[PDB]
Amino acid sequence: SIDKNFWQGKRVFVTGHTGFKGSWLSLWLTEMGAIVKGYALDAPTVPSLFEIVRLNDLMESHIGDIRDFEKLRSSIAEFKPEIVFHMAAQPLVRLSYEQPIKTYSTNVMGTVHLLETVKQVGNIKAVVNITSDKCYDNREWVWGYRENEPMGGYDPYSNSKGCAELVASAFRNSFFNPANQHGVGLASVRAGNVIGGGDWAKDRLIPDILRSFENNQQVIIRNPYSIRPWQHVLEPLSGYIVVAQRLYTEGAKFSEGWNFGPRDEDAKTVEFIVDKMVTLWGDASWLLDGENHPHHYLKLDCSKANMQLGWHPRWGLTETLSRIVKWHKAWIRGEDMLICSKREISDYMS
Amino acid sequence: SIDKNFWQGKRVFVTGHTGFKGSWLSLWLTEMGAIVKGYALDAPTVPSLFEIVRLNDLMESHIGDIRDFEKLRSSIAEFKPEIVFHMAAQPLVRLSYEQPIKTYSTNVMGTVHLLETVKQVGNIKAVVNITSDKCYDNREWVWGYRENEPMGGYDPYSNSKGCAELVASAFRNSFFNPANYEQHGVGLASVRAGNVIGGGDWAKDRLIPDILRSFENNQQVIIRNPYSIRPWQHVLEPLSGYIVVAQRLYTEGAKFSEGWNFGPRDEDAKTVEFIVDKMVTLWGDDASWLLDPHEAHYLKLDCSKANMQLGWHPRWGLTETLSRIVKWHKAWIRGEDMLICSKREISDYMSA
Amino acid sequence: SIDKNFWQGKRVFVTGHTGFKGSWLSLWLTEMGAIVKGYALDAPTVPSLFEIVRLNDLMESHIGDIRDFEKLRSSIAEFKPEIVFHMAAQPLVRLSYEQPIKTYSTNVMGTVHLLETVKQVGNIKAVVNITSDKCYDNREWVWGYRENEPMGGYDPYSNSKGCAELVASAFRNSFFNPANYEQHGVGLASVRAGNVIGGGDWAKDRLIPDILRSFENNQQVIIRNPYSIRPWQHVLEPLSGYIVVAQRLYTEGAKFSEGWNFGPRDEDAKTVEFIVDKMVTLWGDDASWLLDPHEAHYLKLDCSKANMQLGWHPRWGLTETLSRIVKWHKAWIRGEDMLICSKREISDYMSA
Amino acid sequence: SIDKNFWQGKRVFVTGHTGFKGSWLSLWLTEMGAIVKGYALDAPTVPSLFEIVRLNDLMESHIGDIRDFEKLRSSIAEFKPEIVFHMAAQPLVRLSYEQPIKTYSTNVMGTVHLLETVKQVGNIKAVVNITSDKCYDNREWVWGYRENEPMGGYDPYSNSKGCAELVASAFRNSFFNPANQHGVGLASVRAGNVIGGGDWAKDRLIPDILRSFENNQQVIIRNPYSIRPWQHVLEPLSGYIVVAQRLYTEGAKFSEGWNFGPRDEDAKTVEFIVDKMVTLWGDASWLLDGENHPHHYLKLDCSKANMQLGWHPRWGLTETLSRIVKWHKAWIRGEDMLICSKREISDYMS
Ligand SMILES: Nc1ncnc2c1ncn2[C@@H]1O[C@H](COP(=O)(O)OP(=O)(O)OC[C@H]2O[C@@H](O)[C@H](O)[C@@H]2O)[C@@H](O)[C@H]1O
Ligand SMILES: Nc1ncnc2c1ncn2[C@@H]1O[C@H](COP(=O)(O)OP(=O)(O)OC[C@H]2O[C@@H](O)[C@H](O)[C@@H]2O)[C@@H](O)[C@H]1O
Ligand SMILES: Nc1ncnc2c1ncn2[C@@H]1O[C@H](COP(=O)(O)OP(=O)(O)OC[C@H]2O[C@@H](O)[C@H](O)[C@@H]2O)[C@@H](O)[C@H]1O
Ligand SMILES: Nc1ncnc2c1ncn2[C@@H]1O[C@H](COP(=O)(O)OP(=O)(O)OC[C@H]2O[C@@H](O)[C@H](O)[C@@H]2O)[C@@H](O)[C@H]1O
Ligand SMILES: Nc1ccn([C@@H]2O[C@H](COP(=O)(O)OP(=O)(O)O[C@H]3OC[C@@H](O)[C@H](O)[C@H]3O)[C@@H](O)[C@H]2O)c(=O)n1
Ligand SMILES: Nc1ccn([C@@H]2O[C@H](COP(=O)(O)OP(=O)(O)O[C@H]3OC[C@@H](O)[C@H](O)[C@H]3O)[C@@H](O)[C@H]2O)c(=O)n1
Repeated sequence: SIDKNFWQGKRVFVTGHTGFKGSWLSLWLTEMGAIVKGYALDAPTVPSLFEIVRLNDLMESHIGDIRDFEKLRSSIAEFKPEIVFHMAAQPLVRLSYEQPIKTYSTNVMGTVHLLETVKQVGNIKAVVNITSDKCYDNREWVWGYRENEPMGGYDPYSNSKGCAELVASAFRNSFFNPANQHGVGLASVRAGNVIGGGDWAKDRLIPDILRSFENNQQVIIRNPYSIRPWQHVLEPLSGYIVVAQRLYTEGAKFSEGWNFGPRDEDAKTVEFIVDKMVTLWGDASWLLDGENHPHHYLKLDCSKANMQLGWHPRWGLTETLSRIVKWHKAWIRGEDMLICSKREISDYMS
Repeated sequence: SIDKNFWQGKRVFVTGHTGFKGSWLSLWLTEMGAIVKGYALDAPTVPSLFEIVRLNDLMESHIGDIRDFEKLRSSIAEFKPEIVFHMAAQPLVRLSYEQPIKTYSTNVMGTVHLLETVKQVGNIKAVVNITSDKCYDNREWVWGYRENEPMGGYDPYSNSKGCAELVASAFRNSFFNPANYEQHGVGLASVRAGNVIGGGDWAKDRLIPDILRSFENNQQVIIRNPYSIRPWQHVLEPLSGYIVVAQRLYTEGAKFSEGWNFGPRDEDAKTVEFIVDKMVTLWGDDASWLLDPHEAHYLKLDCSKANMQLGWHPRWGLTETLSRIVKWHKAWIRGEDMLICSKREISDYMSA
Repeated sequence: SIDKNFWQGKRVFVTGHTGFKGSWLSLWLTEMGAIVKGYALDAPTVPSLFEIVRLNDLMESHIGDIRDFEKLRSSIAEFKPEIVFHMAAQPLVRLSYEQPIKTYSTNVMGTVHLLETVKQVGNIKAVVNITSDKCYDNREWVWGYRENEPMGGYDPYSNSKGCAELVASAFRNSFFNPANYEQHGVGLASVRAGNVIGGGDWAKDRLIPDILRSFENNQQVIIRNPYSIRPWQHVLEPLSGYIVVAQRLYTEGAKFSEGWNFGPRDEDAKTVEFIVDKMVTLWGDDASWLLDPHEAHYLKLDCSKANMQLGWHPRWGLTETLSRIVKWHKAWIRGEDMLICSKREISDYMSA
Repeated sequence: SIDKNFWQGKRVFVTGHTGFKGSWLSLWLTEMGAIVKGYALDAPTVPSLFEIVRLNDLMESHIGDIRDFEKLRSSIAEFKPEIVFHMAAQPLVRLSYEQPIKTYSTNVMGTVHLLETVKQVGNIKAVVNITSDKCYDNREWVWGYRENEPMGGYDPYSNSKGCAELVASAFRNSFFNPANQHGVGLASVRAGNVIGGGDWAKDRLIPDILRSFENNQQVIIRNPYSIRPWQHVLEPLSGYIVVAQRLYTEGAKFSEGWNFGPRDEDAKTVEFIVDKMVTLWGDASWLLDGENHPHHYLKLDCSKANMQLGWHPRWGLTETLSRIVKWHKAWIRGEDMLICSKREISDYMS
């Protein structure tokens, strides 16, 4: 499914390469022989996987704002990629509330900017627009969303993603009609609850837990019974890649929306998770706070990807966790993270 | 019904007051005793109703860009309105195809700005967000859309309205939540009108203006899609709907803080051809038309919610409406007093 | 439009011809020159229009049960009709609650029988399956249902129609497939009408009959649900729709072999109260009403498909309709010649 | 999830007990201590699991037609069950075409008959109405149906099931409103592609294959690439039981529709299946015919059951198959099938 030779030598432009996912993706792709260029603001964190693995060496990197159409246009045109991965985004919900303007301009205008650039420039066979599992109108039900369902979003962040999804659709219809020449294939990819090593995001369950353990402090669990479709970073990333390959060779036929996610079977509680974590950590412990600990959850239906891309996730919760834990320790102990990160990909690739 | 007394003295801020809808609204509103402050770019066209009726002299007209947050916020801040009508937009289809970015920035970020501005300023009781009949994902089918259907849009303009709809519901949810109404005091409604036609519209590529211009200049009008259908309606119709909701939001914010369609009666949802044929007839004196980028074929709106829930109904019929547009255009032509004609239409409507 | 010439000489088999709808249909049909054979149980009520207009003497009326397959099949077989209207049913709500089994057997198996009979007999060109406006899952909302919405039904009657709808589409799919049209030659449509009201209906618990009976006997009519809404329409309205489709199915079976709603214009979908108030007025002479098992509150039908696709539109308004029912009832009362009055209404409608 | 003690001593009335599923269910339930009564026509086949395991000994059995309301009413009233499983049905699609009247009267009128009886009689806490995965309006898509989707069915059999589903709904609304006393809890259960030992149905993939092998003849595979949500007979049956328990103790809250099915992950091709079969058989072989062998499939979304009943399937395709094969051999060799059948349940129960 993931063809190395395919990647070998491809001029790939990725927006938002300095962040978590962008860095894992850029790595992989370079690991594979692709000629990458990144366009983003400086690493969103400290530490930052981007830096930790010294990616500016392995790839061309442009620091810039998605909101500068011209600069953005320029940067791409100079490059002439053939493949584009769009991931620059203001990703926090929390923030989304304080900074709605920022969220929207970044998330919606940036998307518009990007597709319009791709449009004006020309010579792009494949664009993979990264949105979110939150783009969907939230019915607060037990069911996993299908790609044909309505967009929305309750908070600014989620809502911004539903808009980005509308944008990609209109761009596709207006400018890259599959039904017709331009040679541009455009897919919007949806996924969430992404976990792995290199995630220095603040107020994130995994990161937290790890910081906690690392600093020997015990963890306060706010809601033990909460369930999420937790998935290793590489899982969705593989979907994106494959999708990119398909868009490339097959075009139009895959120019559409696509959900990436774990098996329902693989859904664990926060409590379960922290427990495993603990065990996994060794050294590690946690506590239940005084808030309300309530007993449905947002999920995606992956039938279309399984079925039409033959895509399937590879690691089970436990494995992923351990791999997460192991990668953290390595880091902490001063191991070469580029290498370990590399093996991580390698392993997933088997 | 519209309440002239409710309007008296009200501080009303209207974005996009320089346009077709804006001008008619501002005129209506000032005529009712309201204190209106507009914020838009210079008149979209020439001629322009704004200019034609000298509205600038009957209101506080401020020239500015919706994309300039800071400037927008200030404008609002200094006036402290109690009511707001957000109508500024790049409202054209074919153009949106040519200028995608300006369309989205204007329509989308402009809405965000306006709503963020409303949030920061405070003491605003009612917010009426004007979107479009094009916000709905178009299934190209025989049925009028319901408020509960999915947002979308094929072209950048349609799609930008779809996004504007999403934006308002997220602001509503996160910041003007009916739950915490007492905490914010904000009523916010998204209003979706049909295809407004009336005397005083110079917009490019629109049907009636197109028609009026050709007729005027003893030329035949060029028809691109004779069998398309739109929810045709006198410009004053949805305006009445907008006004009514503002009234209701003023006192029962929580309750009417949602989406509303304002369109004609189903029988008024005719084809392009029908209109042009009628218009030819209405004009007379040689009038003729002639047959010639993705546009929707069918577009209808189901208005049972406003009918039942707001108890709002349309006043004029398509034919009556066409007749009135003609009369208006000609009067203008003969150099009649348009402010006076325009005032007359509002009054007649109020009587209808 | 209805085609009197198309009708002439046609062998038409009508199940449930003894009823209200049936009688009006049979009358219409024979009046057009058609050769009608009915198959139903004895008149549903007394009085009965069937009896009142002596239809039995103007057609081949056969008394039989839809649940008796063999008997039904035979009846059809011996007549070899070219057209079929399936209207036999236990059509009442409250009753269905009391008699669930008879309701389902009649409505469901009766449809199966009829369709299986049509299959075995052959040479039938058009089949018009009358279901009900109650076939749709009722979401209790402001919107008229579209042909493409889900079937359901809360009570046994509603639900039996939902099942009757499913049955016809499965027969269509499996046995009268548009694909193999040339192989079977069968056109089959499911028609969903509104709430028919007209002179000549004695059905139990129905509104207008209820009203007419009380008025008649200088008593007040007892109203159970004043604010409910139904798609009120003169009985001749949907009939026209049924007739029109049969015409079309006759020659373009494949093409019109689907579901169709036949209802009034949206403005005619008023409440119970409105009707009774109007009726009081129409009747006069002391007329009054008085306020008093699960029934739907709101029920409307979206008819854009028939409007656009069959080009069918309703002729009379609710008020006109109410007026005509009154006139009819009274004439009857004074001992006027009902066949003649009834013939007159059909003619007037044909003129409308 | 399946409580033995619960079952112990329950007066349970099952319609369609002589057939495949009815016999497995009746067994289990008796295995568990329930006092069962069956109401059905004579065994639909030869051999017949019903006979093979000598069920008339283990349970009360009434031979009768579902279409005789009175008799049916009588039979239940005499019994006073507290739990009712409704499974009498004309189950063949093939037949459904030749015998539409039969199918409908049986499938729809029988259902009406049954619910009305339950109604008139009284004293039934739980009714489990067995429909089919085919009750749904078939959208010919990749997605698994949700319980809230529209009913229909293309052929008479499928369509008959969509009607039965409408019937149960109306009965529930009209007569057993959850929202209100009567103490009747009514669930409609949907499932299909049910496989296992004891299935003597003609023109059924598994049965066939087994007959074939058994008679040393080689098998002709019409469509190798076809995919179905194949599941061991006991899988759905467990759902039914549990559902029954819930309806019983909790009532109304579970008075609704429910889908039972396998994990998507567990979807195999006919070819795959026959291969495994072969291997599994030993002795065994097959051939591809001359028809068209084409490359979406009807499936159900089981989120509601997983989530709200905590229900999950237990055996994987392979296992099920083997168990199928093993049970067949046992039979053939003259082993006591009641016993083996018994162990089958026992095993599933672990
Ligand atoms: N205005 C901007 N211009 C350019 N790049 C930007 C801008 N704002 C943010 N970015 C870049 O976007 C990335 C954000 O990365 P993270 O905070 O690590 O978030 P990540 O988990 O990578 O999220 C990427 C985005 O796509 C979805 O996968 C995800 O949910 C999120 O919304 C970084 O490359 C960051 O510099
Ligand atoms: N960036 C901008 N900043 C401020 N005002 C703007 C901007 N872009 C457009 N406007 C203002 O928007 C108005 C547009 O008016 P018209 O072109 O006449 O369009 P109209 O038919 O009045 O549309 C009014 C409103 O109703 C909706 O149907 C339509 O989308 C628009 O939102 C004018 O006052 C114009 O200056
Ligand atoms: N088992 C039966 N066998 C044969 N005919 C039957 C049977 N049950 C009822 N009928 C016939 O059905 C007809 C019912 O007529 P009405 O009670 O007057 O009802 P009407 O208002 O005419 O309904 C006609 C049709 O339109 C639908 O709205 C309604 O459900 C029915 O299908 C009568 O001719 C009656 O004898
Ligand atoms: N008219 C009838 N009256 C009574 N019982 C009947 C009647 N017709 C069929 N049955 C009984 O129904 C059962 C049919 O069993 P099978 O042919 O083995 O089919 P099975 O796989 O058990 O299917 C049961 C039914 O429910 C669903 O699970 C399934 O898809 C099928 O429609 C037997 O008990 C049979 O005697
Ligand atoms: N010469 C011409 C002109 C027009 N036409 C056809 O008439 C119809 C109406 O088009 P317009 O008047 O431009 O209105 P729009 O419906 O695009 O959007 C309008 O109504 C909805 C609002 O939201 C939007 O802002 C406003 O521009 C279309 O099918 C168009 O192709 C034709 O066939 N020949
Ligand atoms: N005294 C009375 C009588 C009636 N009503 C109300 O008037 C409405 C109309 O009821 P009915 O005339 O009985 O018509 P139905 O709509 O039940 O079905 C009818 O129309 C649809 C057809 O399919 C069906 O066969 C036919 O019976 C209901 O809300 C009823 O409760 C009231 O408030 N007081």
